[PDB]
Amino acid sequence: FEHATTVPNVPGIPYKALVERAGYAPLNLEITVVSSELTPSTNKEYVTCKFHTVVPSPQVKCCGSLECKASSKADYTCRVFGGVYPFMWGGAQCFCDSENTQLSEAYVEFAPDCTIDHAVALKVHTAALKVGLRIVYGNTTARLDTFVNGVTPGSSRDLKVIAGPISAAFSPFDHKVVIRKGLVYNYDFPEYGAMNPGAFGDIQASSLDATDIVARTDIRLLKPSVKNIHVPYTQAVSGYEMWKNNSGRPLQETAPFGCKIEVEPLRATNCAYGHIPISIDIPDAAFVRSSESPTILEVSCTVADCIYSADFGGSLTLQYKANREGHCPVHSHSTTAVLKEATTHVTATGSITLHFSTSSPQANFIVSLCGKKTTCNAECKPPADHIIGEPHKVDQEFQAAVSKTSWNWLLALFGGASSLIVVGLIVLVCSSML
Amino acid sequence: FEHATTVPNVPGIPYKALVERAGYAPLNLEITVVSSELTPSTNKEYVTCKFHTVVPSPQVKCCGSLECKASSKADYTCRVFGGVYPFMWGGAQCFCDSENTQLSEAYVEFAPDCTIDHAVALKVHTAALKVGLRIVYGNTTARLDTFVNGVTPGSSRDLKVIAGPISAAFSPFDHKVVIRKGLVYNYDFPEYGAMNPGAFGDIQASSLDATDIVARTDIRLLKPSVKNIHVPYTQAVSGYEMWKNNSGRPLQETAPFGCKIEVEPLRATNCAYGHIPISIDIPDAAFVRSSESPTILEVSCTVADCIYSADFGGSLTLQYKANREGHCPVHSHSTTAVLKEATTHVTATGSITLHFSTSSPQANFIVSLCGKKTTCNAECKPPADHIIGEPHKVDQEFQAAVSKTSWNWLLALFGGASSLIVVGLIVLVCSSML
Ligand SMILES: *[C@@H]1O[C@H](CO)[C@@H](O)[C@H](O)[C@H]1NC(C)=O
Ligand SMILES: *[C@@H]1O[C@H](CO)[C@@H](O)[C@H](O)[C@H]1NC(C)=O
Ligand SMILES: *[C@@H]1O[C@H](CO)[C@@H](O)[C@H](O)[C@H]1NC(C)=O
Ligand SMILES: *[C@@H]1O[C@H](CO)[C@@H](O)[C@H](O)[C@H]1NC(C)=O
Repeated sequence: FEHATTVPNVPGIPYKALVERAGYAPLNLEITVVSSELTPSTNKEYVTCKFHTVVPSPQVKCCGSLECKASSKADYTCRVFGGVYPFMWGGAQCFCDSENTQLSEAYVEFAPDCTIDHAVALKVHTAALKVGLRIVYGNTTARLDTFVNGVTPGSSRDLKVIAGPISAAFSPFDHKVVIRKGLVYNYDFPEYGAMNPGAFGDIQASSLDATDIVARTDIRLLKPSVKNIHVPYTQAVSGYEMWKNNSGRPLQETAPFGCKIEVEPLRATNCAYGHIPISIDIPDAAFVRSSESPTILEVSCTVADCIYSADFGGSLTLQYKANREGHCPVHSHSTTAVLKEATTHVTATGSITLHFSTSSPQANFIVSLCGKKTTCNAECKPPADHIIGEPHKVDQEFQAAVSKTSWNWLLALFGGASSLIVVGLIVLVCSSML
Repeated sequence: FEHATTVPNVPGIPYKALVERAGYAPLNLEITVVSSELTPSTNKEYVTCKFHTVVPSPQVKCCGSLECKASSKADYTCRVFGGVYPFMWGGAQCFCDSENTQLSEAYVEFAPDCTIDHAVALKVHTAALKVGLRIVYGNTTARLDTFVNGVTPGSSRDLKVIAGPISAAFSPFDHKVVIRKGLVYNYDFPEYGAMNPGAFGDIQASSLDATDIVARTDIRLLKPSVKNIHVPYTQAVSGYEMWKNNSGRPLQETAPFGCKIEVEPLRATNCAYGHIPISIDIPDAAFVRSSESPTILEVSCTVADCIYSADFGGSLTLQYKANREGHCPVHSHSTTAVLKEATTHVTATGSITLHFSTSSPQANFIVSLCGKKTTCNAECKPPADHIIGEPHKVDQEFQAAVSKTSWNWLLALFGGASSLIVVGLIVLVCSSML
């Protein structure tokens, strides 16, 4: 037998269902989303960190003018100064006091402590959720991990589970993200080659140890104003440091739908943003014949102090009478109230209490003790507590959320208005035929 | 100096331009696309090959029965055979001739030659184009590589050029591709875990050496008929070899805009499909003063035997009245005709010749001989050769594709009909005032 149903993406919060077969007994169906993960397909655009702005020794030639050729090093800024008189310790460094040439060289490199402190720029594509499911059908508890794609038959034991395509995906990661020390940022980093100075991506490379290092940080070499040797240079502030100053908050503190963000690999776990269409191929071994199932005669609901809340507020007792011994499932067919229990060992002519939760002010739903569908009615008071530490077990649907007294009052006013309108029109009609 | 232009994406057939400042004279601009490549972002979604379907030794236990536990091996299928009596060399194997048990196991595994004969199933996303550009200005020729995103400063030794966003990338690779032995295919392979027997992807892994191999080939174990110790099994045929049977043609042979597909990395080179906006910053070291540039006083043009074709057919001769020896550029200011040469040596009051190609029967265009403009008129013939081995240097527009003689006849008829209608209406006007 194949049962196709729809489960909310909330972690925990067990989902009830009834499996009714024409040739077998109804079966309790439990579906719990124990965990989920939204893993995007990512690629490494580049990696960046603080630079080193290492400066080589100046090249001095005296009565001779020399030029410097191009180099493949990042930020290869090279300047030529004439008329310099270099002077280290001991004495003047050379001769030709009026005619010299000092060559000053500058090029950036990754800082030595960039193996730890480095930001990797990733491009994020579409993400496919992988859901961890637990099914407690017919005293058989199967734990499985399956992909939400609609084509993958991934399940354990003889059970088979296909999770259909998700109702809607929101992609918490933007198309460009930045990962640093386990922190994820939705930052629009510049592309490879596109390199603003003094901001993020000022120095780039394909890998940390890659020799193809590129940068466009503004290095300006200046003429030495003191009669010594050195390379005076003005440089833009490190854009990695400026980004770390103004990084904002990581995605772990701003992800919608309560997504908990991890890296290696990048993923969003324990999200809740929609409904999974799931098809389950239940084995025939767990199914029990209707002849062996106790066919129950008559039941009735009597509710005791129901409170509509996120908690299991409300305990109703069922008055039943059954032909023989044996257990049978319980289920609430309405999508408004949920029942805590799933199987009771009913015996004969007694009463069993069950705790239930609901959201609507009025509790009209269907209890299916041994499959005996019975409509149950109750009046529930608003909860006294304001904030609760556990999530709601059912979503409002805005048709039963209107209370019975309010429903009756609205239909009373519209019925009275329509009645006076119709009697006005029929007075017009009978005056017209006169 | 920022010059904005829009060059064709076609490799070869170089693009001519004239850059003219207010006061630093005209200068040539020779923009050549020597190479291009589309390198899309891909991720390994699985790898597949033939399976070995290694069958382990049977486990025969007697005077009893045993069951086998499920394993994590790829496509594990195990069965229990009752009432066997094996005969390998030496006679019967054990006691309870009527009560025996044979345990048969079967699982698949990559073939020993899967290191080469393997198909990598990849998901492909949007691609970024990268151009090799040969830019000639003055006497300087520079070769330089630029990404096509409008943001990346592709630079020569001294040049700053930006390749703007492409008109419309066509993406020859679909969302799913398969790479085998250097041949790529646009194949809609099943996802991870979505195995089916007798089709591509029936065995899957993240790598050739990955232990987590999963497969769902239709394998079944059968009861042995002859009383020996073999394991009779029957399995569905390998969908890898079935896919190689009818893979169709690779993308190297079936690709729009006819461009060469390579692997490692997966790229599409020399794809002529559009127009690249180019904003180039010409250095001022080549912008000569207008006074030093030898200007001309009187310019006249003629043309002999214009043949419109992809080849540079047509010789156009200019009579000039220059005042100084030197050289200065030439350019055609029509999108319909393009000149062969860029700069011409000019002495004084002489005659020069140029070659050009056009796609219109009429050649009504503008030659800018060394600063100023001069119009030229012609009537070009269709070429004798039906097929030429080189692409066209210009496109076709509806205004130029109609010949001057045909333009005359068509407007002669249209204007005759229109003026005939207007003269009918004015005869109506003079009759109505009567
Ligand atoms: C299912 O579980 C209940 C509670 O443990 C047990 O008493 C009952 O016999 C079980 N039903 C079957 C059919 O095994
Ligand atoms: C950024 O740096 C400035 C100093 O320039 C400092 O005052 C400030 O706290 C830093 N952080 C933010 C978020 O502005
Ligand atoms: C370019 O070269 C020509 C001849 O090749 C020479 O006469 C001239 O000096 C050069 N002009 C410029 C502007 O570089
Ligand atoms: C497929 O393999 C069969 C052999 O069974 C062969 O006859 C046939 O030509 C192959 N190709 C196609 C397209 O069927």
